[PDB]
Amino acid sequence: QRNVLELIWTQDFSNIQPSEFGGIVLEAPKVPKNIYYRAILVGMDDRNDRPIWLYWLMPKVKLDKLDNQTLNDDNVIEYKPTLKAFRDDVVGYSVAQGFA
Amino acid sequence: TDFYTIKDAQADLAIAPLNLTVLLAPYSTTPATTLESPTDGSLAIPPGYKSVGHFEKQAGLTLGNEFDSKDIEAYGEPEPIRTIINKRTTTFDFAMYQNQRNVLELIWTQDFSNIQPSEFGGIVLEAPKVPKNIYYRAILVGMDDRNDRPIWLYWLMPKVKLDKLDNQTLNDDNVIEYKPTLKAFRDDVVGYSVAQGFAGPGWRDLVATAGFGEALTALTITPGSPTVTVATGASHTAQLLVEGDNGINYTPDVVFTSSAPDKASVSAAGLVTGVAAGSATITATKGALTATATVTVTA
Amino acid sequence: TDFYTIKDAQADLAIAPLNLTVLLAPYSTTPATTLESPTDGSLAIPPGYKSVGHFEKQAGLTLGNEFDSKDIEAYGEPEPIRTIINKRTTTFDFAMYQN
Amino acid sequence: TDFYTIKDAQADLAIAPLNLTVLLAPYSTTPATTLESPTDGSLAIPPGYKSVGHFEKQAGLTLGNEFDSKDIEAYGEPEPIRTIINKRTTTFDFAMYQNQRNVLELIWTQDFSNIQPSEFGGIVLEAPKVPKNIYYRAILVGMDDRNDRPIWLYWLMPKVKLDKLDNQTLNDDNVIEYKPTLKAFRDDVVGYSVAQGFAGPGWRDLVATAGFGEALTALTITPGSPTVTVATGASHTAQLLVEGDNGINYTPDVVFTSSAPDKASVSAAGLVTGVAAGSATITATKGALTATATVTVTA
Amino acid sequence: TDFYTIKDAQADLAIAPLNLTVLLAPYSTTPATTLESPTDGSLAIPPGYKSVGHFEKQAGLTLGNEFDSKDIEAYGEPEPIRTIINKRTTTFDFAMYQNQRNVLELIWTQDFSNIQPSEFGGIVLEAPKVPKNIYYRAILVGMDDRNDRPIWLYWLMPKVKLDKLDNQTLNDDNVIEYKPTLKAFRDDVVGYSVAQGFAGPGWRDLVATAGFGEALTALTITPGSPTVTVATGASHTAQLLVEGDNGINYTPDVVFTSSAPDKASVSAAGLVTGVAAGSATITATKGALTATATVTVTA
Repeated sequence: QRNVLELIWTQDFSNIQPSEFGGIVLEAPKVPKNIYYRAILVGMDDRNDRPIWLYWLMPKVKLDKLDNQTLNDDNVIEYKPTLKAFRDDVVGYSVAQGFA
Repeated sequence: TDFYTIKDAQADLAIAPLNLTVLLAPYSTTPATTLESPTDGSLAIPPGYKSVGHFEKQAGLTLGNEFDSKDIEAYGEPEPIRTIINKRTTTFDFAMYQNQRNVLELIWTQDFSNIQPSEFGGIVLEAPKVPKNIYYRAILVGMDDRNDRPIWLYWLMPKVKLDKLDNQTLNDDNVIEYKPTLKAFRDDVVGYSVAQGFAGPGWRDLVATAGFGEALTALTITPGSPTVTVATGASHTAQLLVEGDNGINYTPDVVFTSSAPDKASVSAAGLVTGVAAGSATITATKGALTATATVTVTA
Repeated sequence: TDFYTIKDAQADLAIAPLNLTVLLAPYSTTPATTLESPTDGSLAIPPGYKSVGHFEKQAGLTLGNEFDSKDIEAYGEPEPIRTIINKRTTTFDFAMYQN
Repeated sequence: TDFYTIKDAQADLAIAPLNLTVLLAPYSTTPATTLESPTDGSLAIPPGYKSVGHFEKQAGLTLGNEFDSKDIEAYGEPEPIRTIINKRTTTFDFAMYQNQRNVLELIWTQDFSNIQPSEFGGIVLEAPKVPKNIYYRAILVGMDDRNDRPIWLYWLMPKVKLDKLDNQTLNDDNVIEYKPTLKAFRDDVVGYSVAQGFAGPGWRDLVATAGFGEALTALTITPGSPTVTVATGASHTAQLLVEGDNGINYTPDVVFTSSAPDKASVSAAGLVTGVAAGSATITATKGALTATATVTVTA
Repeated sequence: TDFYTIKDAQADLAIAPLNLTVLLAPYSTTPATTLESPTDGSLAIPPGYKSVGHFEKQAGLTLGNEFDSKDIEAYGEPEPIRTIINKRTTTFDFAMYQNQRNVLELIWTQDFSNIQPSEFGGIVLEAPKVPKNIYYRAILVGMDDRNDRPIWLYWLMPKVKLDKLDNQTLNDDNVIEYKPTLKAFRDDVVGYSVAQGFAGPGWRDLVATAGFGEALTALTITPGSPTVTVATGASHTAQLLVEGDNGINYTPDVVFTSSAPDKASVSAAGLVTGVAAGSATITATKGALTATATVTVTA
């Protein structure tokens, strides 16, 4: 999907218009773009129908590195990014852990 | 909101490159801007691109992305405030099986167009005295065929060069394979080093879910009052186009029907042929959406 | 043409080794190209081949053929694009009685 | 609706291969698309397919199907989000009795067409230095004759190769048996590896019950109203053809009767002969269904 | 309290699937939530579910359940502190006999609805190039007829896929048998993979003993005091419906009797008819329990 591909390519693809039959082409930028995102990593543990939601809030995340992709005729294509957290001045922290 | 709704995961967006192929072209060949045929959205390879044939299955094709990064840290901060990606190197490697001329030229960094076979067909390929820096244009196109609606996902690299070559071992039970690594450079004419693209009826189905453009909600049709002729001639047939609100032609996806086949007989592709004078209704439906057109037929 | 004619079965082509013998020769013996006497077509064993005598009936003589092969698999092909058969190993065993 | 009606079991759809036949052809033979003769629906084997003869009874013929697949597993999902099946490997094994050229060629992976018998008929077959990859075309046709109506059920494998060979045990009270396993591969020209087919008058009876096509409801005479001549010639006789609504020719199944045999005498096969000038009604009746056709006989 | 009372065994709760049938539907069919008809409690199969016919008696139908779980082990604790069970894989296998369309489609993993019989009825089922992931809806329903009061015991699997195929041996004294294994997957819409259900008059007798709901203690006639008319019309007859404290409709089980048949004649099903004006007492008695209701018949 578009947000995954935007993260992978460090490019904004909001202006990408599909062709007459749906095809799209996502060129990589001439210079990689330093784009920051906000990340919510939320996990659910279902115990006795009383779930526990444990989450990590990272207000500022950037693509630090991207793992090599191997194309195998028996596996789907996976994109494996590593995202580094930075301290956000507005919220005052880089990573927070919470429960609900 | 429940966890499944928040996740909103789609399995259809997972694309498996069931059949992949690599096409190389000389640097003089005009680069491929897209692999989608303008007339019908089929797979269209530009002339000059030639496939490298079969390659190893277990090795697969590996795409490597390498980031050079620099940490910017401030005097009043303990952690680095920013990071800068100075460059992003793209490479891809695979193990070709066939011993054809373009494969051998890539392996030996030599142009073997002037190599003339001997009287009995034997050829001799000499490695150049100094290795030659040759650039090619690469197309890595893979097909995932699902429900007879294939998705063609491809990588276009307008400028690739042989970076390294893996050691080859001869075994009396294995064919000889050549395993090159090709590094992608930025082409000035096209302005990019690597591009990724999607095409096919499956991708036409999945664009809205993927989030490119806008979701298909209105099924508009070509001008709905076409005049057709019963007698054979220029105006004995008329072609109809079915478009969505997002500027995507859905004619192959929709189903063409005629309420009055006597007046205008409609084909699957969307061609109405005048058979008897009067008026006919042509309906193209897709899921809940539909489009209608009133065709006039004249003797 | 009916099913019987299509099958064209011929029981006379089924051969039962009612009697059997194994003849062993030293490696210096000239190998037997054929067991057919050129003079009259009768059974002719070359000199140097000596029978091992009786062997067990219930055990019989068992022949076994094994293949070792490697399949060259290419991307996108469910079936191998080439099969390299290195050899076909043949063995046979029996239970000799005589000392 | 009771349990018996819900089950709706039909023992007539259970088919027992009372007789079986294995026909092998060289890879250069044109593959068999179908075993049904276009002229009359009888069993027709294409030229080049030669039967292997008798095979062992107790072992029978064993068919084996294996699926290889990889499951893509996503986080939090107990079941795979996508199963990628690569191929369906099909094999069949049987124990041949006859020491024929084709059987010996199959078991020794060698062409013995150049082998010449000696002055007294003796032959010597040598195993090749390296076993050869020889492909064949296989037909596995079985007959189940019920009430003088046969059902031929067959498997067509356009490309079969010797996979493994079972041990041969020589016993002073048994014949030589060759037990090969044959693996089926995909033939690109015909586009399949295995095809299962049915044919025969019994299958013609059982098609609608089996659920292919549509149930027979009425019989229509395609010639309609033919004209014959009392004088001998091309127009002396006419051949009738009857077809159901489902598109099946029921000429062998129907019974041809003539109301006026003096004018147009009808035969069992459906030939009307111009005995005398006039008009005759041929009434072909199959079960409850029937069809009437008028035949005009002129001098 | 002795050992026999403590055991409290009830052989009547042992149900034997004396007959059994497997019904398969395409994945587009609406899944069966239950097999009990709301109108009268009889066996009701939703449309689209087609039975596969006979299958081998000796093989039977085998149901297999497997658990995958991970144990979290803490220092000093011999037993896991938490067992995480990922899923419960359910499979079922059986050896079907009939050579019908849905059976063949299941075994070959291909839709054969487009297959047209030839001129003489012959069909050829070409195997797909790549096996397809085709899901079905399965109902495994068996009947135990016990003193003309049957118990229907069924398994509902809204999503079943072919998992493996057993070897297929052809013997000149046996019919063709297809032995597939079908694995059940969770269906999101219905929210389950396997559901076991019971129904029938015998199960209605056995519910309270089995321990679902509450034991029946008294019978209550819901219509209470109805009014019918001597004249023919809508009010000529009335239908009575008796329930219990547990909420079970015992109308088929009870016996309808009228103290005054001259006024309101009662039938076995529970229909009172206005024969003559007056009052009649309908006394429905089941075992020891009984319920009396007055019916007023007006002119």
